[PDB]
Amino acid sequence: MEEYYMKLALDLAKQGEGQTESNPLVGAVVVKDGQIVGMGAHLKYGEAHAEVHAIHMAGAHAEGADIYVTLEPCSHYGKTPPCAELIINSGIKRVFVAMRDPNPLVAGRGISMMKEAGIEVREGILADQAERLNEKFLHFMRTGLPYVTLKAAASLDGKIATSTGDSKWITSEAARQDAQQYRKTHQSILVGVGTVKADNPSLTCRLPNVTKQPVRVILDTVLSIPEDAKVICDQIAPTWIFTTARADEEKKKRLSAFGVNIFTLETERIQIPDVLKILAEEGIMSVYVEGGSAVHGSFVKEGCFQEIIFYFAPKLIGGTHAPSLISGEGFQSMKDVPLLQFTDITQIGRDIKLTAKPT
Amino acid sequence: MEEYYMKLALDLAKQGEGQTESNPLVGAVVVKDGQIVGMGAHLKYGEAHAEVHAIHMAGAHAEGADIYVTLEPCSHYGKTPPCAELIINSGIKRVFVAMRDPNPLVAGRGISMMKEAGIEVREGILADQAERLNEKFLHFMRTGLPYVTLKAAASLDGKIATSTGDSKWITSEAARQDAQQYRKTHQSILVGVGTVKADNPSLTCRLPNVTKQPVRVILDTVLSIPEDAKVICDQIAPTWIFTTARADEEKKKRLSAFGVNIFTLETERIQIPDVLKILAEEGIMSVYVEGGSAVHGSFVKEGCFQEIIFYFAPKLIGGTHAPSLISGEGFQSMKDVPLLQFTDITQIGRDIKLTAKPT
Amino acid sequence: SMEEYYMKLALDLAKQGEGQTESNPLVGAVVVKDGQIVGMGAHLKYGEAHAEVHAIHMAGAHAEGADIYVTLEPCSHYGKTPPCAELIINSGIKRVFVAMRDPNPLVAGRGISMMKEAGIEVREGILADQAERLNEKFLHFMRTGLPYVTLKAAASLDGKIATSTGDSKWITSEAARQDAQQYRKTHQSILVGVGTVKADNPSLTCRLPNVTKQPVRVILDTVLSIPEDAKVICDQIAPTWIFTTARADEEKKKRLSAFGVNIFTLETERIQIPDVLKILAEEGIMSVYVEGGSAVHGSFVKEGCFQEIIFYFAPKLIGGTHAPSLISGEGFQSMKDVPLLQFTDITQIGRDIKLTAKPT
Amino acid sequence: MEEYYMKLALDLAKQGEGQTESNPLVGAVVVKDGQIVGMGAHLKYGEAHAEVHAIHMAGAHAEGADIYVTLEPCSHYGKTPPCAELIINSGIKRVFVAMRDPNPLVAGRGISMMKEAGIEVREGILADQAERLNEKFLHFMRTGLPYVTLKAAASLDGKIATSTGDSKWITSEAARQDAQQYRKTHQSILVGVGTVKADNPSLTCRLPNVTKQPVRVILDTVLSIPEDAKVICDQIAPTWIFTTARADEEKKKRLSAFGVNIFTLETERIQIPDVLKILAEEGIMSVYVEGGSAVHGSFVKEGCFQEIIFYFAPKLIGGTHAPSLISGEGFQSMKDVPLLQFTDITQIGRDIKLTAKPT
Ligand SMILES: NC(=O)C1=CN([C@@H]2O[C@H](COP(=O)(O)OP(=O)(O)OC[C@H]3O[C@@H](n4cnc5c(N)ncnc54)[C@H](OP(=O)(O)O)[C@@H]3O)[C@@H](O)[C@H]2O)C=CC1
Ligand SMILES: [Zn+2]
Ligand SMILES: [Zn+2]
Ligand SMILES: [Zn+2]
Ligand SMILES: [Zn+2]
Repeated sequence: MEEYYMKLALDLAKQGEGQTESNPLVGAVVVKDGQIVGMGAHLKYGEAHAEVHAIHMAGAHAEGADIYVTLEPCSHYGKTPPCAELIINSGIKRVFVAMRDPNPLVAGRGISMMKEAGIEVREGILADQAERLNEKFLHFMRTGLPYVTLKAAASLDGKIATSTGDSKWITSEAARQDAQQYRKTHQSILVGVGTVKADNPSLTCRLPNVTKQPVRVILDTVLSIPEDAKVICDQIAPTWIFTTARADEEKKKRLSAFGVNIFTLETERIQIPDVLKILAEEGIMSVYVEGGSAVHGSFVKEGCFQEIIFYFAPKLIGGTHAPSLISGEGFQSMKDVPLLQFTDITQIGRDIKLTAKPT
Repeated sequence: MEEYYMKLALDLAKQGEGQTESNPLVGAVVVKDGQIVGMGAHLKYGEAHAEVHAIHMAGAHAEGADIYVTLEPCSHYGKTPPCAELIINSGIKRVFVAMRDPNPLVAGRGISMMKEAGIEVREGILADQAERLNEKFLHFMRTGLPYVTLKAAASLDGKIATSTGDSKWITSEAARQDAQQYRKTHQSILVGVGTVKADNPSLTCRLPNVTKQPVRVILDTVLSIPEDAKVICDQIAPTWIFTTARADEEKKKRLSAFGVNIFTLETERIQIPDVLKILAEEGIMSVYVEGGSAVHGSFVKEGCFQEIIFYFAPKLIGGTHAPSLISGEGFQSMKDVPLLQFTDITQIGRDIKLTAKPT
Repeated sequence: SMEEYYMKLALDLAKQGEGQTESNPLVGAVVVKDGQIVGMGAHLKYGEAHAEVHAIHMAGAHAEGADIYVTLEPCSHYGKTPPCAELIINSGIKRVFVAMRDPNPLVAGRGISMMKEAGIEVREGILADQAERLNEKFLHFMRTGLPYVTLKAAASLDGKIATSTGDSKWITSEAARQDAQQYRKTHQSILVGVGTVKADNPSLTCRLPNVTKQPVRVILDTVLSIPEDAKVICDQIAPTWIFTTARADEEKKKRLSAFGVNIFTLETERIQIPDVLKILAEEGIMSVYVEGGSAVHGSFVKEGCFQEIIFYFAPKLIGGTHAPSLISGEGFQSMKDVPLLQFTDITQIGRDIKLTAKPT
Repeated sequence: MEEYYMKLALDLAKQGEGQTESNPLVGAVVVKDGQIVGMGAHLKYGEAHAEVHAIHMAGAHAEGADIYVTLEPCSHYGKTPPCAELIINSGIKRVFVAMRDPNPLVAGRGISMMKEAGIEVREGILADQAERLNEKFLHFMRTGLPYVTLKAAASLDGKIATSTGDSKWITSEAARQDAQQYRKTHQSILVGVGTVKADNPSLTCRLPNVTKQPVRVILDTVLSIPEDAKVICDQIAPTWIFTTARADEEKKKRLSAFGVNIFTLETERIQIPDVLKILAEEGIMSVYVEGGSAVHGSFVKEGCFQEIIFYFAPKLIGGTHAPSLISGEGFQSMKDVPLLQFTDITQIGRDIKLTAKPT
């Protein structure tokens, strides 16, 4: 029964998937005398939290009742009493948090606030699942870095283009559509100029209710990206480019007026850990790296990736000097190559979709 | 009920695999009055035919009986009467064929020879299953060339070794063990000398009962193979080298004394179509092409393969100088790269086997 | 199938009211504004807020121009607070997805009618079968004015309840006993004959974890020969309604009533099943779990008054004529007049096999 | 791979099912130098044995070869040489048995006869699969009593008729048709005169594929069976009657003249135990007891059934005077009713088919 009520809280929480933007999905269940009297979930960014809806729905049955919450109740004494306090004043006797605040700084303030009020607080009930709920979000608060997803579509022999650099549709139609989805679940999309220049890619999640365009990030060491690129122009979604001192001053103040946020790095070459640091500062909590063989390589030798997604089409491109899946410096020795782990294998159309994760 | 007996025949047929060599696997069942009176499969090479075994067993019950054969009964007059004529004499009144002879000048010949004696003949029953069974052989007999299977193991990102050639631990032990099956269903294992230089493998079948062993085929352009390589000294299996006129006649000597057979081609380079044709006139019908990013490339560029099987491990070898699955030429435009079709997506241990075929 | 997803969700939310509601049906609602799930609700406590109400509130302004999926046709009647249908009209909602209509044919379609007048597109159907299973009993009691009748028994593989002597110590496994106990939780009453009382002195209560308002213990007497001794009488754990005839003894009747036992006397010398179910139906009993009496089960099958059969067969053979079979009594003489049922479930609880079936 | 061969030998044996009738199911597979060259199965009663077939099919490959049998090689020295010999004469190195001949007397002779000829004898391989293959034969040979299967059809409330004896629509045509199958997997059908005097059956499996009608056995204490009954006049099959000294002499003759075997038991009442003993002494190894709630009673009361089948219908008959499934005495105390065990619960049409076995 304990875990039951918590499972429900989870299921409610999930209903708000893709509706909170940069807020954590959350659910809550108010049980009273062995009867569910209140249920709730964070449904829309900036609107009522999950503990609120539930409490309200439970009304007078809140007092002397329990309340299962997926994540630790809000505890800032901001512009309104916090959900941690709102739980207090409602007369709830026992609270069942699943997992604590992601922010090392706040973690516990909620549990404390309540516990010192006489509320019995139990933690960890199904916290194993109350973890999967918001991977990307929890990663960000725990590591201050965005959640990186590396994606690519390649031939069966790991070539993302032919000798000519021609990528005239390696993967099928169904593949694109699928891959598109990720452009909606990530705060940003990232590519290296080597792609940009040779594709003028839009990089705009063209899915259902977009209600928020992802930041388009380009990596350019000497800032050579042409001004006739849909990312430079078409002011659809934001466009940030990272570069070194090597960029032209005028071109920089130019495109900077066009809305393009140019970030300059004081290093010889652009260092991935540095751009993921910047981004986490500009509030981005996730990046969808899908650009260039070289960019995918720097991301690998660095270890800056949480997820790997490759689309493999029934076709052999071949060619020794044809761009391969991952480039970069690589790993000279096999004993130094880290061990990933296949997460999921699913066939999209005639193509195959392999997905893996670290350790 | 027709497919029950035709399926019994298919399972009997298979009880002789790898005991016929360049001959077809055939199963035969004689049903009398709703009762199985005789079973048979082609067991040894150059020995009794499945129809022979089954009809003898069937004895006098052969008369007024039926018989389900997985392949048009032998209809030529050699040392012994053909099986079709053998059917005709036993008094069988009905024959069920799964498929006609792969040879054009023989197909349907036995069928009519039988009809001709008042025998009612049906066909197609479990045609596909009957196809799959002698798949390689069928190809060989229809195309005149060996059935070619390409096989390689690479990290998830298609690399088959690092920038330094280090390829230790790319395929799990569970894998090698699986891939070892093809060393039992193919009449030859081929690799370039490069593979002999890099890993000096025995290329032998090391599965449980391993009666016979496949012919180890190495493509060594200028006979630079190392005279001390296992493939040249273990005597565990045959070894055939394919070289050009640039080889050393005195080395071919030293090597022939070892039991290896050295084919000397006339072209400057080595054409896969060339060796493939010789392997066939030699009775070799199936070829399992293992190592050789370049070798695989030739077989592919020449379109000389029937099945691709790649093992992918949850690892990422970076590498701007790393060897990918297929090297060499390579198609210049996507509008030319041939479309394959995944036939199976099996997960082996923490690894993953992808197998696909052309067209 | 995005519609069905939202309706499936609604259904799921409704199941959560499985406990508190008593008579009131389980209902789930979900409001969606521009592909987003703005509000969720369900009927959680008898006499309190209806499903639609909760979800519509939690939706706020989003309600305006949204769609709402309800597992049952919305309120249409006017009494204390505004009817859920009127609430939907007023909230903005441009379209409703109703799974099934109201059971009481006196109301059936009244809500749908109303919302339609207000220009709300009403799409009926989505997952009706499911919405039907959610209140299988409630609906029956509503569409037929009679309780839901579940008959349960446990016999030997050859259909016996005891041996030639009456022994029956180990006829059905403990796993079976327990599995059969869950129904005591899903019914509003348990029916049993007098024989079973005077022969087992049963508690006919629910021991399964988490119980609220014990079911009504209903005993079919005749000449009121039930022992004042104990259990259904002294055991003051749950209500006990005894049905008697004229033969009953006056003194004894008001003696049992001196406790809290309710007594119903009929004007016939043979407790007729249909009469009992009707009295129960009137008294507000939407469901009966008749496990008692070999004969008790007989009346219920002859009169044809049962919507579910649950027979537990142990892997034992008792045999012997004169051994008490499953259903004693009148039965059916000619075969032509034997009703055909339908096996709805074949499970295996421990050593025994639990067979269940329902009418044509 | 020693279990492969035995498992294979098992399948081949199953191909003889319901053809060997009185004989058991054996499967002989001869292997040499790592490859099958022999396969056989007992296909027809009074004909070649599983070994005989695999030998001759192995010929000279039998010299210094193995051979797997499912049942201890025959030793009945007579008309031809005991298979024990063919195994030695053919020059067989090793021999494998899955189990020993269940026949008390010859439950060693075969294993030995070759064992002393010097051949290594490994036995017990896949003995459970080889046990299930001849569940009925095994029983008979071990206990000296036939395999007894009881069958009955009834309403869900355990009735076999209405209070007025009506029983027109109990089990659907599916269950009745399923019921038939047994009629051919048994050597005889047991039923009491009541059944004859009641339904005057033909007691023959109508299903077209029978070249050996089962023995019709009637238990009739005082010989009151109708003289013009199908079971006597239609002489489509053998008809055995078990009666007592109360049987009217003249009538015994009248019936026996019709070619009906009358066994007059020496007791006053028919004892299933005696009847069974007598039946085995005549060849019958199996018996399928249908009719007789009275007869079933006996068989149960004596504990003379290795298996029982009950077909239930989705109907409630009811009736304090309606005939129960098992009639007669029955067990007086629950601490005395044997415990069976459910073996299969497969539905047939609207009916359900319950099957359980002893201890
Ligand atoms: N099928 C698929 O999944 C995809 C295929 N492609 C195709 O594959 C190929 C991939 O492009 P590729 O040329 O390898 O290059 P990339 O798109 O990875 O761009 C590489 C360039 O970006 C800059 N860059 C990359 N990594 C870093 C780093 N770590 N730090 C600083 N700067 C960095 C450098 O710019 P500079 O040196 O100029 O300063 C470098 O030359 C193309 O032919 C493209 O068309 C592209 C995307 C997806
Ligand atoms: Zn909060
Ligand atoms: Zn032939
Ligand atoms: Zn309502
Ligand atoms: Zn034998």
